[PDB]
Amino acid sequence: SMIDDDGYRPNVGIVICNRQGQVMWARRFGQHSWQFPQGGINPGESAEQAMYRELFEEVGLSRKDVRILASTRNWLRYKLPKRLVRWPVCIGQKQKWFLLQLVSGDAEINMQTSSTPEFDGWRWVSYWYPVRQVVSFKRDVYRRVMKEFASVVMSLAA
Ligand SMILES: O=c1ccn([C@@H]2O[C@H](COP(=O)(O)OP(=O)(O)OP(=O)(O)O)[C@@H](O)[C@H]2O)c(=O)[nH]1
Ligand SMILES: O=c1ccn([C@@H]2O[C@H](COP(=O)(O)OP(=O)(O)OP(=O)(O)O)[C@@H](O)[C@H]2O)c(=O)[nH]1
Repeated sequence: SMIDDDGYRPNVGIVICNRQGQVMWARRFGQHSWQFPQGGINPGESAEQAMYRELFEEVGLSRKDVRILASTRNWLRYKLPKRLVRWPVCIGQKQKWFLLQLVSGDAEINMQTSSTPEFDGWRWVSYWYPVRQVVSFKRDVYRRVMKEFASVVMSLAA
């Protein structure tokens, strides 16, 4: 996307859950690190629109395959490690996060459709597992996101 005047790129992140207290966890393409889906917001896109485009392009899913259960209100920001900034200069991302319930079958997910996929593939993990597993500079964002979505996902699991 296009960087704001503080140097942050607008982005959306997706927490997809099932009814078993689990969330969809995906391996970064060609790496050993894992994360939730996230993608940039293009000019002329709302955050919800950008979320559905990421959902289709990197997870293979339709609006019809999910239901939106929650979203974060205002931006959550993280800064890139200084060594990973590339010289507007982008120093990090500002993110809007969505909680989706998967209602179609697991087999509807297709993460291989892009010529350079965001992900190799995915698995179900326990709800809080992402917070300690994501790369360290995203941990503060992930903690706040999972703390905000926790009550909804746990209700589904009861
Ligand atoms: O299916 C898997 C499981 C784990 N991994 C990779 O293995 C790494 C370690 O995997 P884990 O952190 O899940 O388990 P652990 O037994 O090593 O540690 P504890 O939490 O139980 O103390 C993870 O951080 C991930 O990079 C995979 O790539 N795929
Ligand atoms: O687990 C991780 C995640 C990210 N990184 C490193 O941090 C950099 C920024 O990682 P980001 O997740 O902020 O963005 P991205 O480059 O993967 O792509 P977009 O969401 O912007 O479309 C990545 O390019 C990678 O080098 C890691 O080393 N490990």
